[PDB]
Amino acid sequence: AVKVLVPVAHDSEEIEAVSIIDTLRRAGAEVVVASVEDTEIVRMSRGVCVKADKLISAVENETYDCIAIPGGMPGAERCRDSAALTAMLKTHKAQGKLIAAICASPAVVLQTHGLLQGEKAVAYPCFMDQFPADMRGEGRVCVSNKIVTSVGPSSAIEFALKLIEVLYNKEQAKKIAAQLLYAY
Amino acid sequence: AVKVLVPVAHDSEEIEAVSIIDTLRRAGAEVVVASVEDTEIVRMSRGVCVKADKLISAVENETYDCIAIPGGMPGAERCRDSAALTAMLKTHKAQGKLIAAICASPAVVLQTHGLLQGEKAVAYPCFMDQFPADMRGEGRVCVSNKIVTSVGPSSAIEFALKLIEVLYNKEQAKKIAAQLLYAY
Repeated sequence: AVKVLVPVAHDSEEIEAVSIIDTLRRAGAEVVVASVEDTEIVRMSRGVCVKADKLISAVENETYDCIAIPGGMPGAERCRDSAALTAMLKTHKAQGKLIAAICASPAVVLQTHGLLQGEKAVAYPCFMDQFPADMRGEGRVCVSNKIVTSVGPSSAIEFALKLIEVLYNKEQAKKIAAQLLYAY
Repeated sequence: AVKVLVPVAHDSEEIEAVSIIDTLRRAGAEVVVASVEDTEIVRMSRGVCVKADKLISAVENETYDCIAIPGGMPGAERCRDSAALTAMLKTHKAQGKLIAAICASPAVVLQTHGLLQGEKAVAYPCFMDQFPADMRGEGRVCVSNKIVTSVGPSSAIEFALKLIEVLYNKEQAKKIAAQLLYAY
C-alpha cells in the first residue's frame, strides 16, 4: 500500500494533475486529490473542472509516502501560497517522504519553500533561472535523492512512471507504461 | 473560430479526455465538454471527477467542426449507448465534419455505428480485430479523410496535436507542441 497526495488549485495544469493521478492509481496507489481552494471543485488552467476528493485542510495531519505537485500558473502560486500544503511539505520532507513537482512547481513551490537544499531539479525551461546554477539538474525527469522533478505537460506520464518506479519498482512502472502504451 | 465537442462519460479515460480538451483550448478552440450521463459530473475510469460544461442533451442540436471521443472502458460503451451522441455523430459525419476517437472508442463507438465505412483506423491494440482487415490503419495516430483515430493514453497529446493541425494548420499545432514541450 502506497499513499500519495496530489494537491490541486484553480489554474493547476490539468494534463499534469490527471496524468499523475490516473497513472499512480493504475499502479494501485491510494491517491488523495486535495483541493487547496475553499471549494472541492477547482477550475484548472484550461477550464477543466475537477472535483477533488478532499480539501487540504481535511488531511493536513495525514501522512503520505509521496506528495506530487502539478504545475500550471497561477496554479503553482496558489499551491505555494497554501499554508496547509506548505506545512505538509515541510513535515514530509523532514520525515524522508518523496516530494515531487512538475513544470512551474519545482521553482514556485519547492524552491520558494527551501525544499531543494543540496539537490538538483528541473522545471518548465523558463523557470530554470529560479534555481541557483548548482541546483539546475538535467532531463525531462530529474531524480535527486528524495526529490523528483519534471518539465511539462508532455512529460507528465514519464514523471508519474518514475514515481511508480521509485515508490514501487521498475517492474511495476514497466507494467503501467505498457497499459498507457508508453515506449519505456 | 473552431468549435469542438468532447463527450464524457463515467469511466471515460481521464488522461485522454483532458489531453484532448486542454490541448485544443490552448489552440484557441471553443471546446464543449458534454456529459452523456444524467449529471454534469462524471467519475472517470481512475476516479478523477470532472464536471462537464454541459449535458449532451443541452447541445444535441448544435454544430461542431469536430467531435473528439475519449476512450476508457466501460466509458466508450456509455458513449456508444448514448442516443443523443449517436445522433450527433451521424449528422456530423454526413455534414463532412471531423470525427475523432482514441483508444477503445474507434471500435466501440465509431465502428459499432458504421462511421468508418471506406476508411482506415487504429485503436488500443486489443481492439484492432474489431475492425475488418482492410479497415486496419497504421500509426499511433491515423488520419483517414475526415476520420482521426489514435491508440491510447500516451498518444493523447499526439492525437490532439494532429487535430489542431487538421482543424487549423501545422504551424498552429507546432506552437501548441512547444507549449506542452512535445518534441514535434
